[PDB]
This record gives sequence, structure tokens and C-alpha cells, in this order.
Amino acid sequence: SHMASMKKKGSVVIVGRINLSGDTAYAQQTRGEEGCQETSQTGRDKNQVEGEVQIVSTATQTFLATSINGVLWTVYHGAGTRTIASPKGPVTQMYTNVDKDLVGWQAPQGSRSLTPCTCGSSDLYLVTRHADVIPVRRRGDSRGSLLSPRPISYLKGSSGGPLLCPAGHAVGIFRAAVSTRGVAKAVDFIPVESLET
Ligand SMILES: COc1ccc2nc(C)c(O[C@@H]3C[C@H]4C(=O)N[C@]5(C(=O)NS(=O)(=O)C6(C)CC6)C[C@H]5/C=C\CCCCC[C@H](NC(=O)O[C@@H]5CCC[C@H]5F)C(=O)N4C3)nc2c1
Ligand SMILES: [Zn+2]
Repeated sequence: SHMASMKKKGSVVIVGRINLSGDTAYAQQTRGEEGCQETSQTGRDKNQVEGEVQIVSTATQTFLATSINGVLWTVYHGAGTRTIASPKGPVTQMYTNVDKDLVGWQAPQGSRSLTPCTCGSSDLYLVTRHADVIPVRRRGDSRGSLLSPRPISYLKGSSGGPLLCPAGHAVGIFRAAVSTRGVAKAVDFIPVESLET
């Protein structure tokens, strides 16, 4: 029938991480494509989670998610209303605010949270899904300028990742980017004051 044939939307799945625990940032893959698709459909992820910044995927998109204040945060435009796969099955969001482009799930067991930044620094560092660390000069509360011209493609897929201060605290999570003739010029982020329940 029509209703028998209705497909169920799958879960966000953790497929990797951006390791920030030593003197060198680097990306790690923890699931390949077939395992991602299977875990999206079941909602059951028995991998052990580590760290603060996760690489996440749906059936159709990949982006980042960052734990702050005991919640794994990402962008609504990547995750929508989806559950996240976990060792106990799919986990429903505990925070959803489309108006901030923001969602959150309770942080996975075994993860760690970044500390909110209280520095008021304007020297920021954007962490990409390739573990590039991009200097950004803060312009107000939710925005920053890129110091050096990079093609916008270098930033695609990095929404949900952190902006860090010089001390490595979280200033916000990356939401959107502004470019001119293909060159990324500025970034827009969800400030950390909002990354709390
Ligand atoms: C559906 O419900 C909602 C609700 C709220 C909501 N809110 C916003 C802001 C929103 O924006 C969408 C998504 C976001 C995006 O692509 N995000 C990044 C990413 O990487 N995503 S991603 O991981 O590839 C992806 C797609 C998840 C997998 C970080 C960029 C990287 C590259 C940019 C590429 C070209 C696009 C340039 C856009 N620029 C822009 O909007 O600039 C704004 C307007 C001017 C000022 C500034 F704030 C931009 O960045 N966009 C446009 N969608 C929604 C949708
Ligand atoms: Zn700080």
C-alpha cells in the first residue's frame, strides 16, 4: 500500500572526529560509507566515541558537530530534526531551534566538551572537517573575517565545527560563509552563549 511503503528518515551518524588533543590537529575516519548508511537506518552505533568535535553524516550530507556544555551541537541545515545513532538506538534531539540554525543531542557517552570562551578575544580559529585551523578576526558577536583568501570549497562541509579562541575555548560553531567571486571572505557562527540548555 501507500502507507506500507513509507520510508523512515534515518539518523545522523558519527563517521569520524577532528582530534584536537595534542599539538597537531588531524581528522580520523571511524566508519566508511556502507557502515554509515547501515547505522543511519538502524540508529544503533556501537562505536566508542571520543573527543569534542565529531564528523557526522546523514544519508545525503556530511558536516561537523561539537560538544559544549554536555550537548553535541550542530546545524539544523545539516541535521534537520533527525535522531542521532547511539549504542542504545536512535536518540531524539534535546534542543531544536531553526531560528538559530541550531540543534543538539545529549553528548555521547565517552565524548568530552569544549569549555565556553570567556576571553573576549577577537583572534579566532576555525577548525575544518580536514583539520585545517583557519585564523578569523572577530567582527562583533556572531561574525568574523578571514585573514587570507581561500576558495570557498575549503570551508564547505565544516558547518557545526568550532571557532576557538587562542586558548582553545569555544567561541561558537560555524554556521555560514560569505564569499566574493568564489573567495571566502567572512564567516557567521552561532555564539557559545546560545550553545547551552
Ligand atoms: C533548512 O533550514 C535552515 C534553517 C536556518 C539556516 N540558516 C542558514 C544560515 C542557512 O544557510 C545555508 C547553509 C549555509 C552553509 O552552507 N553552511 C556551511 C556549510 O559548510 N554547510 S555544509 O556542512 O556544507 C552543509 C550544507 C550541511 C552540509 C558553512 C558553509 C560553508 C560553505 C558556504 C557555501 C555556500 C553557501 C553560503 C551561505 N551563506 C550564507 O547564508 O551567508 C549568511 C547570509 C549572509 C550572512 C551569512 F550569515 C551558507 O553558508 N549557507 C546557506 N541555512 C538554513 C537552513
Ligand atoms: Zn577564550
